[PDB]
Amino acid sequence: PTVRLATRDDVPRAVRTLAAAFADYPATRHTVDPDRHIERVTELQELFLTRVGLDIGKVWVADDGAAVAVWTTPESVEAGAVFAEIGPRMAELSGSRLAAQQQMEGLLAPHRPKEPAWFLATVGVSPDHQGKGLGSAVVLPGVEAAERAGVPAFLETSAPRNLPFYERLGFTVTADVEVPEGPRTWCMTRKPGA
Ligand SMILES: CC(=O)SCCNC(=O)CCNC(=O)[C@H](O)C(C)(C)COP(=O)(O)OP(=O)(O)OC[C@H]1O[C@@H](n2cnc3c(N)ncnc32)[C@H](O)[C@@H]1OP(=O)(O)O
Repeated sequence: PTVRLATRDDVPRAVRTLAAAFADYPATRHTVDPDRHIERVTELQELFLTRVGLDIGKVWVADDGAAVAVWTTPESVEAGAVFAEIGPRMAELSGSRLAAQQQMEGLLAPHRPKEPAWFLATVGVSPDHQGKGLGSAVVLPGVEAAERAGVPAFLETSAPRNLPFYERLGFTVTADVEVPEGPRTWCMTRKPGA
């Protein structure tokens, strides 16, 4: 279980891991077109991993990409300009589920920290390596970094099996959001010193 920051050479295994990990995720199933679903989800994960994670955020990997963690920090300053580049393509990839994605964003936006914070954008572990402690190991550096910076760490999850996993890392449910014809979503925050 060797954890370190990611390089461009790691992207291929990382994207395979994220695509496989999010294959049956409730939020992805609600917000991404079912037509060529895995292909669409794979491009979204690649687009976020490279253009957001590696370019302006922070990305960690365990066992050369068997697990991945992507964060946006208070240091992620051209998030906005990056969003004008990749934004329209992400809407195309959402396809028929763009209205559902936009509805869900409106429900979660009020519960997001308006103050500077580290956001866990996405985390995935290869299905065959799940339950072996890799997820905890990849997310821990970002959690320690947020605490060192004196800012909260924040995330959103639509899978209730993840609540214990994040609770062990010091996170607490700050919002329990009901999505119409969609998945129940929990917003979680970890203030420095949890
Ligand atoms: C997008 C966001 O910010 S959150 C969405 C994160 N990713 C996903 O939900 C997609 C699929 N899930 C995964 O890739 C992984 O299972 C992770 C990253 C959530 C957890 O990583 P793991 O290596 O499995 O975790 P680790 O071994 O460190 O800890 C195990 C705990 O993870 C939780 N867990 C997460 N996903 C699962 C799952 N599919 N089935 C069972 N338990 C799971 C459980 O609470 C488990 O402990 P438990 O059996 O005692 O309840």
